[PDB]
Amino acid sequence: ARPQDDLFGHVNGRWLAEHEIPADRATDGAFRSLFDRAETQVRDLIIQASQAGAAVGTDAQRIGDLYASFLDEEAVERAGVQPLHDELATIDSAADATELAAALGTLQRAGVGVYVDTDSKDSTRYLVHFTQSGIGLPDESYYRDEQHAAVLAAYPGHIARMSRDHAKTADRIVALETKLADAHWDVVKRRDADLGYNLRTFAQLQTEGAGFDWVSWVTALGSAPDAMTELVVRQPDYLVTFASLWASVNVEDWKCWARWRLIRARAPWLTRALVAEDFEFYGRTLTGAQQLRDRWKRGVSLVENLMGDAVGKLYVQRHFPPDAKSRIDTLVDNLQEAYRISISELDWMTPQTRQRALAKLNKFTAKVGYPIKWRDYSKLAIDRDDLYGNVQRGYAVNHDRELAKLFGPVDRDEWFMTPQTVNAYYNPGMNEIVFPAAILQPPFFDPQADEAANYGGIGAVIGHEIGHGFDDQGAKYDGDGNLVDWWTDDDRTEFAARTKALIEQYHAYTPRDVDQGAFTIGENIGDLGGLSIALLAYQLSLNGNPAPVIDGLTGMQRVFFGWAQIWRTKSRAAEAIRRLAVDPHSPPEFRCNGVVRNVDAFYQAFDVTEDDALFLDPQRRVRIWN
Repeated sequence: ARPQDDLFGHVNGRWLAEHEIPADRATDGAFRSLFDRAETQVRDLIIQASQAGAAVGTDAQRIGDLYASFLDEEAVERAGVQPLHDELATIDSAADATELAAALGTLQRAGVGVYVDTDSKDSTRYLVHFTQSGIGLPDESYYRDEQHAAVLAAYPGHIARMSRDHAKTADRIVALETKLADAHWDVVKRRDADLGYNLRTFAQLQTEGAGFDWVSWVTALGSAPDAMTELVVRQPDYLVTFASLWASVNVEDWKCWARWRLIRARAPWLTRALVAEDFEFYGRTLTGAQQLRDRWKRGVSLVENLMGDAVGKLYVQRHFPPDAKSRIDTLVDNLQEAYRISISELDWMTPQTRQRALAKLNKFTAKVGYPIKWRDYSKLAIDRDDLYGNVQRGYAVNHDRELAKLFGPVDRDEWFMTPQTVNAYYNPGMNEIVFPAAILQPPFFDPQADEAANYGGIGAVIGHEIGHGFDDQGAKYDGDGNLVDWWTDDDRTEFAARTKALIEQYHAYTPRDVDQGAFTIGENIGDLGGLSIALLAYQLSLNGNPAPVIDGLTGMQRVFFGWAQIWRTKSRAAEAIRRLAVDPHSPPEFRCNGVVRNVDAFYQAFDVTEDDALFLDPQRRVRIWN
């Protein structure tokens, strides 16, 4: 109706007046439309790779003609057991624990965690992360959820296939996964990954698991044994077991599972007789997804783990002109700065908090803008027609790519987490932030349209990563990663005394027509927290100049328009409105005009009157950052 009242009723429902919704998924919108053009065009690149007549001359062209593997599946059927039987013969030759652990470590290189992260007090401990997980099923819980076992009505039928060896597989194959479905910790603990921190030496990891070689395995995993001596063990309650399984679970008890796991490690694109057999376990019986994936889903569904930072270099070259880099170089130099200067005209902070809130912003960073460094992939060699051992080696250094990044630093522009995702997170330990360019793609960011709308809608969602990067919880962390509220509670209480309305407001609103974790307002502090700076660093980007006053609509009025169109998201929200309390987060549908109320930069911008609906009276507004 009226933009200041509902921009997303003024603009955004018309997509929802017309748009489909997927029968297989039943959700589509902001992120998923960026998964769409992420997925819809990466196919076009390999099509362009295959369209080109690449005969010889580069080591990167049979990579881009690897897709001929998936074409003639009658061809790929003819190999079948023989490449596998080599992979069996690795295992069949592997007699002892050391022979197997060193055997499978190369298979593990061939690609059936880590982040380059120091302690944030030590600037140096860039190591790997080791927890417990081995369940073929979605989580360990399906063992102990004894009532959640009608789901197992035909599970051991569609997996025990590989006269009686299938039966003795069926004796074997149900027997251990229950024991793999035991030692592993609750999911939502991992969705706020908390107790992983045990900064171990690998001298500890050899001491950790009794009965398994944790090192010559790792040399078969291909890391630095001498030159990288430490890790982060997280949850070794299985890892100690696993080695004791490696002690006690015998090789024949391992083997036909390990072969079942090995074929699972190369499941989909192989001899066609057995590819639906795991799908009809997984697709039709574990998920009931009977849509046999069309090929353009399939061939795209593998390349990224095979090659992470490979397409994205020429992807932006084959999609985006050079116009978009100066947009970063002119914008975000101001945003990371002027967020400091937004602290200034806050006229009630504490000086020991204000100057502290200033001083934390000559030091702050951004993994945004053309990556300075890129991982080489042409010199990584992949056949046009071979696929199986072709991508073993293709995966083999995919382990050891990150090995080098144990030695290499965060150079601030290469995207450790992949460019082609739809992700965003601040590091409460390291105080880095991460923005893969799906959020920086259009329609979020047009690289050639007007600036302030392309500035507007994005910058508070950036600033909400800052604003939730600087929540009370973001404040409860330190710049060196220590857990401490520098933001002393006496303002937070007064700011809770200002934001008492924010505790209460969504309770006066209804998720569904009528005929519990709203105690947290977590998604909404930082968007007002981010819009605080969306309309300030612009002026630092102006250096006091006037924003582009075009069509009777200035940059600030256009910064409204940056947000006013860019939330068209459709679904059926019975489960969703029912799903809300698994974590106390908030949705976007209440968010999409919630920040009209307490802000004042919009009212002075748009001249809001003293009685309106999305007007809020100033004694219940909150001049946090305005």
